[PDB]
Amino acid sequence: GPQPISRLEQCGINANDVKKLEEAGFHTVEAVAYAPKKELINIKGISEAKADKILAEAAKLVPMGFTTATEFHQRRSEIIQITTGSKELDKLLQGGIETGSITEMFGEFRTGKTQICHTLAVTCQLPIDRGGGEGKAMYIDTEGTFRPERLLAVAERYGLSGSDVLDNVAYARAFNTDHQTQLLYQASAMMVESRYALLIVDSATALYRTDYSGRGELSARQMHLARFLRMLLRLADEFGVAVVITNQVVAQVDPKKPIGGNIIAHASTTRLYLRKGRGETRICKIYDSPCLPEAEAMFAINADGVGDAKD
Amino acid sequence: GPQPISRLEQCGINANDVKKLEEAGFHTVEAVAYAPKKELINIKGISEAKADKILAEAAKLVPMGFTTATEFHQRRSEIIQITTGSKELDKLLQGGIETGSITEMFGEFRTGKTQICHTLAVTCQLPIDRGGGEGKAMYIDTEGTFRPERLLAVAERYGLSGSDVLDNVAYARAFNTDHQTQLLYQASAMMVESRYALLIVDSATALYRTDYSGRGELSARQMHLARFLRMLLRLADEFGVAVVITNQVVAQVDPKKPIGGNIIAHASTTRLYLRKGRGETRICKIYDSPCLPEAEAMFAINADGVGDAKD
Amino acid sequence: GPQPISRLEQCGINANDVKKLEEAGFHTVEAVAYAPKKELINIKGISEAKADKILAEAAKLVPMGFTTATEFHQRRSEIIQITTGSKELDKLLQGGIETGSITEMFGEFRTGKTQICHTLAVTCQLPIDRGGGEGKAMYIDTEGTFRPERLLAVAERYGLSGSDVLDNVAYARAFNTDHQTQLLYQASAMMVESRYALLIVDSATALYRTDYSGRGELSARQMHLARFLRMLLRLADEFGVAVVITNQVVAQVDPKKPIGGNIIAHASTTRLYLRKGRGETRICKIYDSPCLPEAEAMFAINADGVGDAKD
Amino acid sequence: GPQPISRLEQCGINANDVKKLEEAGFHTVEAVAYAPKKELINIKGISEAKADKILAEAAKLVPMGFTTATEFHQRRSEIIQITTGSKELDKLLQGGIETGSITEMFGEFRTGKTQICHTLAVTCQLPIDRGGGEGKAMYIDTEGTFRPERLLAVAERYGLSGSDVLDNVAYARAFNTDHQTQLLYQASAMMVESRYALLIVDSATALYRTDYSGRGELSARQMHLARFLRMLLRLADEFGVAVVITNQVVAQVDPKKPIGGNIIAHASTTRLYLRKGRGETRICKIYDSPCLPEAEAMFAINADGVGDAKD
Amino acid sequence: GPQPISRLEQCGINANDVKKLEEAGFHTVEAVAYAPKKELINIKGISEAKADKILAEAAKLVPMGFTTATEFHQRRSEIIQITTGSKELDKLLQGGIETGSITEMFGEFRTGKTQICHTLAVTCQLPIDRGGGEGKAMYIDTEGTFRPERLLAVAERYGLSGSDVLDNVAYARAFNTDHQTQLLYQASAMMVESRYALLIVDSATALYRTDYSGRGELSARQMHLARFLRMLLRLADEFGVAVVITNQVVAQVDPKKPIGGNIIAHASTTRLYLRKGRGETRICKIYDSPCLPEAEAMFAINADGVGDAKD
Amino acid sequence: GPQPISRLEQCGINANDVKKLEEAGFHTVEAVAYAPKKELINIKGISEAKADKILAEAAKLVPMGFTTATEFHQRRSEIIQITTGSKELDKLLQGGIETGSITEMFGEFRTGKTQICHTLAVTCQLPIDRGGGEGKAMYIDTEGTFRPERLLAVAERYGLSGSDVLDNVAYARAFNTDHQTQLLYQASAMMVESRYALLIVDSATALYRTDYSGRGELSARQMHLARFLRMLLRLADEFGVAVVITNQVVAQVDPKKPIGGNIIAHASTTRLYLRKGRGETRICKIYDSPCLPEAEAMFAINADGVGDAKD
DNA sequence: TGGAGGTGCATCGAGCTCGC
DNA sequence: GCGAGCTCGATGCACCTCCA
Ligand SMILES: Nc1ncnc2c1ncn2[C@@H]1O[C@H](COP(=O)(O)OP(=O)(O)OP(=O)(O)O)[C@@H](O)[C@H]1O
Ligand SMILES: Nc1ncnc2c1ncn2[C@@H]1O[C@H](COP(=O)(O)OP(=O)(O)OP(=O)(O)O)[C@@H](O)[C@H]1O
Ligand SMILES: Nc1ncnc2c1ncn2[C@@H]1O[C@H](COP(=O)(O)OP(=O)(O)OP(=O)(O)O)[C@@H](O)[C@H]1O
Ligand SMILES: Nc1ncnc2c1ncn2[C@@H]1O[C@H](COP(=O)(O)OP(=O)(O)OP(=O)(O)O)[C@@H](O)[C@H]1O
Ligand SMILES: [Ca+2]
Ligand SMILES: [Ca+2]
Ligand SMILES: [Ca+2]
Ligand SMILES: [Ca+2]
Ligand SMILES: [Ca+2]
Ligand SMILES: [Ca+2]
Ligand SMILES: [Ca+2]
Ligand SMILES: [Ca+2]
Ligand SMILES: [Ca+2]
Ligand SMILES: [Ca+2]
Ligand SMILES: [Ca+2]
Ligand SMILES: [Ca+2]
Repeated sequence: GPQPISRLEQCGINANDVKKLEEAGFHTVEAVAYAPKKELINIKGISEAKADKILAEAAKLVPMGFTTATEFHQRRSEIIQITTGSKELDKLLQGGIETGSITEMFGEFRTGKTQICHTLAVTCQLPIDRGGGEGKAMYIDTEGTFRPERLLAVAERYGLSGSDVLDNVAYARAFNTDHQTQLLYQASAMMVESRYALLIVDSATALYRTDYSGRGELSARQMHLARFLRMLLRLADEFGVAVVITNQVVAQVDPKKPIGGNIIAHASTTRLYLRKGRGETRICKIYDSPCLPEAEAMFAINADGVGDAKD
Repeated sequence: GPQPISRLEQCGINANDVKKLEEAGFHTVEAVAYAPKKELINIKGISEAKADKILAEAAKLVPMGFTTATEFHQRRSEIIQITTGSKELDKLLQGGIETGSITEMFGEFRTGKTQICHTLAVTCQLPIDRGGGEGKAMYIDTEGTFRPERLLAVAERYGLSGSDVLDNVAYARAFNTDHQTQLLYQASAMMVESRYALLIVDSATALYRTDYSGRGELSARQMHLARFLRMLLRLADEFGVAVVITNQVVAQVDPKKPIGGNIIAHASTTRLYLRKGRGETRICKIYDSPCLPEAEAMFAINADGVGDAKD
Repeated sequence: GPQPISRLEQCGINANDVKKLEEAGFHTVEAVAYAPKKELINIKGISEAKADKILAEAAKLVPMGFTTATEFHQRRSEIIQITTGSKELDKLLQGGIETGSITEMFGEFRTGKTQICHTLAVTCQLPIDRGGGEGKAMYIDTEGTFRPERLLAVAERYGLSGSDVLDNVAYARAFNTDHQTQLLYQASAMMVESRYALLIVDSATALYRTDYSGRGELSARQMHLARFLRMLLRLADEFGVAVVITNQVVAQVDPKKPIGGNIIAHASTTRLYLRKGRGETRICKIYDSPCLPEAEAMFAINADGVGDAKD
Repeated sequence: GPQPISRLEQCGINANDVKKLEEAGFHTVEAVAYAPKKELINIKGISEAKADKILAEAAKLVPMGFTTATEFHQRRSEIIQITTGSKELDKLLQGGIETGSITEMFGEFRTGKTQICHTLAVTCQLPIDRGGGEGKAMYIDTEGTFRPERLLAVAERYGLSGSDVLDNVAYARAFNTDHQTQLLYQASAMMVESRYALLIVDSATALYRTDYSGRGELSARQMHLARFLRMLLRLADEFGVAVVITNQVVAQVDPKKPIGGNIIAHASTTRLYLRKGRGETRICKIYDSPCLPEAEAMFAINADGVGDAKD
Repeated sequence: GPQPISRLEQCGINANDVKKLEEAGFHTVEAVAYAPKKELINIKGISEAKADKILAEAAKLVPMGFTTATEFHQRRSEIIQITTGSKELDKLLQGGIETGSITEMFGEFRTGKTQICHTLAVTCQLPIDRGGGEGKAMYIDTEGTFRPERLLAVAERYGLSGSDVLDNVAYARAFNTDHQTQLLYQASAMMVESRYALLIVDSATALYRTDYSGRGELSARQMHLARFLRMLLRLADEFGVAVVITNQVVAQVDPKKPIGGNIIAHASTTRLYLRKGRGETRICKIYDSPCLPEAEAMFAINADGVGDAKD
Repeated sequence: GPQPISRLEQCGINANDVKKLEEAGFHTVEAVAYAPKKELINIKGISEAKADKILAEAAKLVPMGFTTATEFHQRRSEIIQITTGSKELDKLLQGGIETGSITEMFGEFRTGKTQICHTLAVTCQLPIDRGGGEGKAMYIDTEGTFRPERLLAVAERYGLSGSDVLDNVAYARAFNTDHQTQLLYQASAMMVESRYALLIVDSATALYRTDYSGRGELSARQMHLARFLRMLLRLADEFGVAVVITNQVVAQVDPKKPIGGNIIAHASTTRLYLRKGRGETRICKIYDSPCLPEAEAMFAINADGVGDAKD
């Protein structure tokens, strides 16, 4: 997919400058074409004279102009949709989780956010014709609730070898919000060498709830969170992966809305509101989407991952 | 297990700065690697220049990058599971109370929350092959309901010398929520010198119900509680201990949910709902877990701690 | 026992600030050590700068850190247990009413709640070797059912001079729930000058049943009751007295549970359920306790207080 | 006895505010001292600032602190006990009906509840040395069964002038439960101008049996009844009158208990169970009391009120 | 006597609201003054704002406060007592059947309950000086045992024109318990236009014995019966009529008590127990009364109604 | 006479609901007007909303309000009285057996109860001017003692064609008490199509003596019997038939009273006590009646039914 | 530049004779 | 001249701030 940053050295850029770009987090020509002038001036060995030269060269390698809605409609027909393991959720999402966008799943506790992320971490490795993305999975966990035993159960359901499923899931544990963002720079490096199909941040806001406390730190909290969601969108456009983040809820005391404020509400393309039903059954509702009508669907958390209820 | 903070003085940090870290609550290199930039700037003799130097040095001592799910699945096979004294609860928990996570036990009065905490305080000292954790226990009591006589009864059941069992249980009585948190900083110091296997906070929310009263203080209450649960998670990752907190219930008037709100619901990895059965028998239900199916099991409070019912 | 608050003026606190503490209800160094930052900021002439200075000084006078369960087991062997006048209840309670905790006695009418409180008000003045507490008694009555003639009958049974027994029983009549709480601040002042062994609130919930009426006031009712039970626990830790509260019942229409809800159920360390037997005989059952098995015992209300049945 | 509310205008309260208190039912300084903050905020022209000022001023006029059981034992020796006309009932009650408390008389029909209330309405006017209370009587009838002809017969027995006996009995007929409570506010006004010794509510629960019907209204019924019994206790503490209420029975179908539930059982200090004997003779039994042993006594309904049986 | 409800429209109530009251069964100002807030909220076009306005206006038209027993003794001297046709029963009842109260007559079959009700239905039309009530009679029959031929025989005895006696007896046949109560609302309407002196319900409990069968319906039976007896008491206070109800007996198998339970025993002011003597002679006994001693009297059922025995 | 239930479909009721009423036993508008709300809720396809609509519509078709005793005296002059075949019994009953009421005939064996029922079954078919009812007869026999040969003998006495007399007597044999009641629902259906004048239940209590045995089943026995007698009264008001039931006797061992207890004694309007005289002559005595004096009369059982004795 | 759930209450209603 | 036991049903209640 994306073009390696080494193509800039052929097009008239010194390899010493390309090295300076890679240490700033740019491992692809697209990542440079998508960056403003500011993000290149901040690098040490890069001046404004080298910036326009770098951007001009990257601009003719990546198409960054106007195009017809007809052409864009053809490219969106080839977008992959990853099955959620539930036949009912796939009808609600009209195919499954969409790559190249940020999908947010929120709900109270035990609503299935970590279980959907575990099912997706396996179903993203299925062939395209089986509803997968035919790529690896990367799981950034911020709570310590990542259980490879759940992956092995989903892998048994689809007849995949559990040993190979675990080998194609990159796992990282974030311990603060700075580490959570620093993990994304390493994610860009890994998405260049091997093909990934899914990026999970579970949860994307849990650490923001305590690294920044009180209204006095509310602004800096939302600024840092907004930068985090921008690099996620960047990873989605750069590598065409599906970004699935998990969010937490808060009570309205004045009946539960997701945390993160307006930053995460605007940034998330699709938002899924998970609520508990009866027993193991749970209800997902389209809370926000550009193309999906507001509807509900009922799924279940079985011993083999997310699936459909028995009745 | 965890590496002492003194290893930073070898790696290029002034011992005067390490002293300043230890007075802020950092007694391990992991505790520094897991902390953001903010928590280090707040210390007096630490500037931003020393912060990145401190974090960079701690970052190469602790692995804080990506890894395969296969490697993580091997480390989770070595996790210890502490027996609850009941053969039925151990099947429900598929082994017992899991270290490195926060387990919440809630229920109405006399449901056995303090009795399970007393049984765990002894069974955490058993050898690994007997279902224990082979370490000391630390009991933070916020109600005054800690009874060493119950420990001696559990110790007689497992053939341990009651005099040595009491010597391996550190006990503290918290009197307010500020003291409850201040006790955790002393807990980190004690977990460095000797090996602990279990940390009990009974109850973790009782003092929040009255130190903060009314909706006008609801936000500050949940903020303080959220910070408390973060340092608990920190103690679990730093020292690999099992954190077992106890929670209280409230009636729904509109049939009893645990207090603490969404903060403690999201933070708790496993939640056990204890309800009363017949006589001395009581029923535990998996209320939340990443890997455990929602099921019930019946245990009993006998004269020798928590065990199985006679029938 | 407890250290007078005047010891803070020696340790570096201005006597004008100590005066401001005493008008807020703090008459002992322990009462200040046990209080959070919030309760000190609310006092007028106390700022945050004086708060940490006050708390730091009080923290080195009162041990508020960790200790071994062995040391705590020695201190609990010296705890006093006050005889209930009945040889059968003392076996059920394994000694009698325990000091330093809150014991709740509930039941329907005429079940003996006021009679046990009258027997305890005398037996708390016996020497330790006779089953007493060797201290005064304080009786907060909220119904007007305090009868010194019953004290004189219990005093004749134990050979005490009735004139001195009545002189060692402080009596107050509470008329509303605000007065009931305001009476506890005067109780702390009186527990400093002379040694008390027992504090009776009969009944602790009767006035809450009518000062707050309906579900619309249910929250404020339980908040006020919870604050009341916290200052009771404070009086028990500060002065090591036995707190014996009396509770009322309500019918389950859907066969009688105590009122007060989950607030008083969690707060009470020991709960005794009194029910009527035959004639003058009545049955007490351990309804909740950290160390006592659920069992029953039969006592009697004779002409000389609570005692054992004739058969 | 009680101090008029006009004493507050001398102590620093505006007479316009005192007027606002009197229209809320407060005609005595004691009635204000005994009221919580809530009952004063509900009055229109009273804010929280005026509330504490009103309560603080009333608090130094009425002793509302601790006292010795010795002092309380002296005040209870001066309590008046009103003769019931029967020499046998006076031995059972150890003197007669006690002022300052609520006495409940219940039984099936024709058991003598209305006849005892008629005898008491006359004997409460006797001099103290003859067993009376030396005050007027107030009779709140809720059934229409008040017969002044019975008062004239009791008056002839004690040699009192029947014309003056009827002049010292205030009579009111209540038609619903709201009217029954509204009558107590007028009772407080009348107890200030002239001295009363007895307040009769016959029957206190008859109208509750039909103004509130079914389990769906059971809660509101018991709430309203509980408020009624609180204002009765208030009238007993404020004016030191004897409150004698009459209650009805219900069959246990599963052998007759009084109606009203646990509300009236806890609130009543003394409960007398009247049952029919032979002919005109009837049996009273102490059903509940703080100081009276459970015993029985036989009385008779003669042509001159309640008296002793011929044999 | 009673004031028409139209007087409220003069005192500041909209005639549309008065119309809404009349369709709820309120045809008199007294009927509104005697009703609680609840009974007015249940009407459709009546809100709480209109309720207090309606009750306040009705409260100053009807005296509903305290009064002296002397004044009440004068009003009870003017109460009418209706002759029972028997000189012996009138001495037993000290005048006859008393208006403004509920008199219950019970006994086994053929004991004369329907015959006394037929004699009363005529004697209530006699002038006052002849022992009557000088008003019409209303006879609610629930058995079909109403015989105008018996009225004509009683009318011949007192020299009244039988054609006019039958014109002054309103007759209704009730077929179920709902119809029995619905008939009382029409009774209130008829008591406003013309003056009535007597209301007969024969029998008041016969239909309750079969519309509600078994213990499973016992509660609803007694609730419905209690509401019926309340509207009877209301008709007695509103219109000053004599309410004479008839009751049935049941055998004690463990020697015959009246049915209806404690509801009808408490509600009935006077209860007459009729038993069979010799031949046509029968014995009435005062079974319950506020002012009448328990005594017996012998009457007879002759060809001209209830009278005295020949010997 | 009675209006068919089909008139409700014209007045605004769905014919599907009318069908549901007819399967519950309601075949006439009167039967619905006479039923309470409860009896309509028990039907499946009938809700409370349809109940009031059904009852309101039936209420304006049947007059169910008050009326004058004069009007009721005219309707009772048109009541039919069926001759008993004996000139002496007709003078005792002042005309004969009265329609629209329940007449009970009891006595020991061979006293003529079954013979009077056979004579009535024929004389009820005579023209009105001959002392009959001009309608059919329905005979519910519970013993097997129905003999059409006795009807033919009575038919010969009155000159009726025996073949037509037997065609106008509907006969049913009841085998248990449930069947005895189930037969009455079919009786209501048959009374709608053709006009009946008499309903005989011989005997109404014989099967109750053995379907329910012992005191343990006494309550359920009397409940079932009471329901049976209510549907009989319903058939009498609905169709204006004469209900003649037969009862059995029991010895008083402590000289023979009828069985059935107080249920059948109250329910029966008229009770005839038959005793044996000399030879074929027997004596009937008015045992209970609203309008008939207690007197005796002598009749005879001849070869042609019940008649007068020869002397 | 959004953030944070809390808290139980209230009992009622009697019915049904049988067997020399 | 004396001994005999069994029977269940029902429901509705609201209010509470503060945060750099
Ligand atoms: N093997 C299993 N079989 C069935 N159900 C399971 C299994 N493992 C976990 N569950 C259930 O999955 C549910 C959802 O848990 P999950 O980890 O998805 O919660 P969550 O939404 O991430 O919550 P939180 O906010 O606490 O992190 C839990 O209720 C748990 O009982
Ligand atoms: N003058 C009198 N002489 C003797 N006995 C009388 C006299 N007046 C009333 N009694 C008796 O007093 C008894 C008790 O009646 P009372 O009014 O006290 O009943 P009660 O307990 O209030 O009943 P209820 O629940 O029906 O109101 C009755 O049995 C009545 O016969
Ligand atoms: N004209 C009359 N002359 C004499 N006695 C008569 C006359 N009419 C009726 N009686 C008698 O009146 C008595 C009482 O009958 P009544 O109708 O009053 O009974 P009851 O108490 O209502 O009975 P039940 O419970 O059956 O309805 C009967 O015994 C009857 O014989
Ligand atoms: N054809 C007849 N001629 C004369 N007498 C007859 C004739 N048939 C029957 N009897 C007499 O009629 C009398 C009454 O019998 P019946 O059937 O009426 O009794 P019963 O009261 O129903 O008795 P049981 O309680 O036994 O059923 C009997 O004594 C019988 O001898
Ligand atoms: Ca999770
Ligand atoms: Ca506990
Ligand atoms: Ca959780
Ligand atoms: Ca008490
Ligand atoms: Ca407790
Ligand atoms: Ca009475
Ligand atoms: Ca009481
Ligand atoms: Ca009758
Ligand atoms: Ca009565
Ligand atoms: Ca026979
Ligand atoms: Ca027969
Ligand atoms: Ca009858």
